[PDB]
Amino acid sequence: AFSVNYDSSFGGYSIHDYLGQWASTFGDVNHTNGNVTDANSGGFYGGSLSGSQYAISSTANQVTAFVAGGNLTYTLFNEPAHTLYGQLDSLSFGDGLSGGDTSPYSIQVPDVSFGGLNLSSLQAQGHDGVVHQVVYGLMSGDTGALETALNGILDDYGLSVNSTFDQVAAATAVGVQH
Repeated sequence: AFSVNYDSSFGGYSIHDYLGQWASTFGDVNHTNGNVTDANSGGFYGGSLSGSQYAISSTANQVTAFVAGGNLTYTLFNEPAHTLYGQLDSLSFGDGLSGGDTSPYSIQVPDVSFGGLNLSSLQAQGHDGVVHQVVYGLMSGDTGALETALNGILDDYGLSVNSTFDQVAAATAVGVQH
């Protein structure tokens, strides 16, 4: 049940191509946004360290954000030690998070997102566990780990992170490659 959760308007990017564009704005410290009021940084939702959701906004400009969500667990007292693992299904890139009070973080300007990954890492999947990878990648403005995770569903149909927002969604819809 995977798909690209892009705002139905950008449906013509190669996944890796738009994600790079997201990181473009992410890296730029002076990048503001007139649509961004609150601009919440993140730091989980249903947990102090482990839980459901894990959002991150650009440490540079603290607008260009990323909402992660799955079934997380922070291994402080655990085996890998001070690491991340657990499940992952959906990402969500966009400018400026809001909420983070009584509601979960959500992008004020909701852009491309991800859903249906269904990737869960085992206990000892410390920094090598793709969920840990993708999150800290995202946090740093890297999509080079997410692209490889994305390839997990795409490769089943024969696509990749370089597949278009139309083709990915269509292939995960049913597959329209023939």
